[PDB]
Amino acid sequence: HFLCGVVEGFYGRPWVMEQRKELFRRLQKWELNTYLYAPKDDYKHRMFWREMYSVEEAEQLMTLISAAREYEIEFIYAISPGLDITFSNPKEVSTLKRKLDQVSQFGCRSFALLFDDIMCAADKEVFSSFAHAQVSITNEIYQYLGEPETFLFCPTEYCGTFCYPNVSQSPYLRTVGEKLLPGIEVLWTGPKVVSKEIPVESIEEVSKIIKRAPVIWDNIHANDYDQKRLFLGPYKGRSTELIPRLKGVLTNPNCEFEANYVAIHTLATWYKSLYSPQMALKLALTEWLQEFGVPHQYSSVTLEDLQLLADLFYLPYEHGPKGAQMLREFQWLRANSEKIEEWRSRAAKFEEMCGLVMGMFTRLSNCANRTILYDMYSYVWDIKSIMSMVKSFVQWLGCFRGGLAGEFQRLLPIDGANDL
Amino acid sequence: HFLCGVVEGFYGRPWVMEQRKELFRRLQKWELNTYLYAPKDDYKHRMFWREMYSVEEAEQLMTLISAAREYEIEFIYAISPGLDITFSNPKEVSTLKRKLDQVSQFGCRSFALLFDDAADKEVFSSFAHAQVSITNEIYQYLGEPETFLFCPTEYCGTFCYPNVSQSPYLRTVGEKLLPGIEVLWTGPKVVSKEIPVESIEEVSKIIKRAPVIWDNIHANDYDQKRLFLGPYKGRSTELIPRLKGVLTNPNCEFEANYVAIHTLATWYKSYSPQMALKLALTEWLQEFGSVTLEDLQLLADLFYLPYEHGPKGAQMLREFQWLRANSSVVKIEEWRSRAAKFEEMCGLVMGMFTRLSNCANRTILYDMYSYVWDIKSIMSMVKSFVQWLGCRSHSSAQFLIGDQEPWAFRGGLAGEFQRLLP
Repeated sequence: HFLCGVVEGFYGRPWVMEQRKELFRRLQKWELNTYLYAPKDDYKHRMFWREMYSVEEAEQLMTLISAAREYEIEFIYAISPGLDITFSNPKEVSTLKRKLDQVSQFGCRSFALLFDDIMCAADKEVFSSFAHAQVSITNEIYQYLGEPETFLFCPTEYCGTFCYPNVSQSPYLRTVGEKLLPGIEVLWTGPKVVSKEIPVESIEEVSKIIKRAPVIWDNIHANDYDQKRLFLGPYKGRSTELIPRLKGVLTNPNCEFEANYVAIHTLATWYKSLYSPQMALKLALTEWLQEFGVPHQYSSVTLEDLQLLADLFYLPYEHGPKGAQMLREFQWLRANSEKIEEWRSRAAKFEEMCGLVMGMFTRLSNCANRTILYDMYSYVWDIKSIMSMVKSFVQWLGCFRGGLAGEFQRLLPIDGANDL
Repeated sequence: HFLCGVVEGFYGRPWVMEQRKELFRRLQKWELNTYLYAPKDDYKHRMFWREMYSVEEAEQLMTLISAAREYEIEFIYAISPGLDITFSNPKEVSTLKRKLDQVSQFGCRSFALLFDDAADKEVFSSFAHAQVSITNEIYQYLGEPETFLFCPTEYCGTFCYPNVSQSPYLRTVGEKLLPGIEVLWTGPKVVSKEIPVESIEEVSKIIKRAPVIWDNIHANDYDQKRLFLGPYKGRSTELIPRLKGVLTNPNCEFEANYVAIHTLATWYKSYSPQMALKLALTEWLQEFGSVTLEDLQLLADLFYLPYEHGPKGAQMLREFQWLRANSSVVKIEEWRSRAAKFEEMCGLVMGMFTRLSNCANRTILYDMYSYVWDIKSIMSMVKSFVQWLGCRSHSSAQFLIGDQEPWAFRGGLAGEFQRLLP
C-alpha cells in the first residue's frame, strides 16, 4: 500500500490537536491516506523522548488517534531517540519499548524511528558501526511490537548530499540495506534536504544500496529554515514516474497550518494523475478562494489576489511569474534611472503592480477566516511594506531592518549571491 | 490615578484570553494597574467596528473583563471607527453608541476612541472638529466615565502638521476636547528612541493636558525578524510627574514581554536601564525549566531595542567588522588570536540555543523559537566565514563550494527587493 500524505516533521511550534483533526479532514477530502507525527520540538517526541505521557496528554493523543481512524487516515507515531540514546544499555531499549507501548494502547498501530541528527564509548564496544547500532535497535523494536503493518526508519544519511562518500558506495547505507529487516521502510528526502528535483535515476541509485523502494520525506514546502520565507506554490520537480518506484511520499510543509492548502492540495492532485504544476495550482487556488469569506454584517479577496500572493511566496528555488516580473521590471527601472517616455510609462505600470500587492493585503485583512489571516499575516505585511517602499523609491527616481541578524547577513559576501 | 500597564495594540494575531488573564496576573504581581484592549486585527475592534459581538464572543469578553477585576486591572475597551465612519450622520453615531453600550453591559467602564488611521465637509470645518464632536458626544453619552481616552491622528511629533506647536489639528483638539477625556501620544516618533521632557511640555501645552504615553518602544509587528528584550529606556523618570500614564505596546509574542513589562514596572518609581534588566533577567530565569543567567544576558543583547543592540551583541559585530576589514593580512597574530576568540563567542550563541530548546517551559520556547533559530544559524554562517578567511593561507577554495540548500540564501523575494534598495 502506497503511503501519501503529510508528515508534521518541522522545527518550532508544533500544530495543535484541532489543526491536526482539520488536517485529517482535508487528507480524507482529497483522498490522501497518511499522517506521520514527528514534530521536532514537541518535547516528548525528541528532546524528552523517554518521558511517558501524562493522564491529560494520554487523553489528547487517544482522541487524536481516534479522529485519524474516523477520517480513515493511517496514524504513524514517530520518535527520535538519536540525540542521547545509549544503544547498548538495556534500560534505554526498555524505555523505548515502554513508551511505544503506551502510544500503542492509545489506538496507534504504525510507528517510525528517526535518526536525523549526529557514538558513545560504551556502544563502540558492542556495535561495529553507527549503522549497526541503529539497525539493531530498530529491528528489535520492530519485532517486539509484533512486526506492525507500517514501521518506518529514517536514516542518518537520508539524502544524496548526506551520503559519505556518496550514495552508491556508502558504508552506512550498505549496512542498512543489508541488515534492516525487509518489512521496515526507509525514508529519503531526495538528492538534497530540500530537493529541487527528485530524478528517477537517483531513486534507482538509492534503491540498490538500501535494497527497497524508499518513502519520500519531502521538504519542498518546508519553511522552518528561514523566518521570511513561505511556500504557496505547486508541488513540483517530482515526475509521476516516481510513483511505481516509491513506497510513498509524505510532505513536511510550512509551519503555519493554514498556509499548506496549496502544498497538500497539489500533492493530492499529483498522486491521482500526467501532471501540470500550473494546472494543479489553479485548481488548488480556485478551491482555496472559497475559504476567504467576508464577515457576516448586521449593521473581497479575489482569485487574482491569491495568484499574486502565491507568486510572491512560491517555491524554494523559484518565484511565481508575477513575482519574477515585478522584480525584473524594478531592476530595469533602477538600471535606467524617447527612452524617457519608455521609463515613465513602465514606471507607471510598475506602481500599479505595487498597488495590487497593497490591495491584496487589504482585502486579505478583511476576510472572515481570521485563522488563515493570522497564519500568513507577518509574511503578507512584510511584502506589502517593502513594495510600498519600492514604489516610493521608483517615484523618487522620477521626482537596523532585520535586527542584528540582518546586519550580520549584509556583511557576508554571499548575501544576494542567488538573486536574479 | 496614573495609568501604567499594557496596551495590546499591535497588528497581526491577537492574544488569546488565557494569555490575557496571565498578563493581568503579572500586571498585579508588579504593581501595574491598566490594560487597554486595542488589537488592530480583532475584526470587531476596527475593520468591522459597527458589528456587535456574537453570543460566544460576548461570553468571552465578559469572562475576560471579569478576570481584570479579580486581578484589579483597569480594563479599557478601545474602538477605531476612523477608516469608514461618516461623522456627520446620526445613524453612524448611534451605531457606535450601541456598540459601546454592549461592551458596557459586559462589565466594562473605561473606553477609548482611536483615530490613528465625504459629506462631513458640510457640517465640520476640519477633521479635528469631526472627531472631537463625536468623541465628546460619545463621552457624555456614557455618563462621563472615569477613564476615556482619545488617540489623535497626529499622535507623535513627526506626524504633526507642520509641527507640534503650530498644528491646527492638535490645537483644535486641545481647545475642544472635554477636560475629562485623555489624549494618547507616542512621543516624537511612532517608535521613539527617547521621549524628552521638553517635548512632553511642548505637546502638553497645545493639547492643554498631560498626555498618556502609548509607547511603541518594544513593538515588533513592523519587522518580521525583530524582537525586543532590552530594558525600558529613553524616558526619564522626570516624565512621571508630567504624564497621565504610560501604556507600553510590546512584542506580538506574548511570552517575550517579560522584560518589557517588568522593566516598565521597575521604572514606575517616580532608574538604571542596566540594573532594571538584571532584575528582570534574574526573575525571568526562574520561569524556565538548562538555561543559565548568562544565556538570557546574551539573548537579550542580541534582541535588545529598536535603536540599539546589547553590549554582547554590539561587541560581536564590531569585532567581526574588524576581522572582515583586515582579513587581507591572511603583525598577523593579532588577526588570528581575535578570530579564535570570536569563534568562541559564536559558540555561546549556539550553546544558548541548545539549552533553550531543551528547557521545560515549552510556551516561552515556542514564542521565541523562530527568533532564536534565526540568530543561531546566521552566526553559524558568520563563524564559518571567519574560519574560511583564516584558512586561506593554505586553500584557494571558495566560501560556498558547489550547490546549496535554500537557507544559504536568505529572505525570499522580499529579501531580493530589499537588496535592490540603497
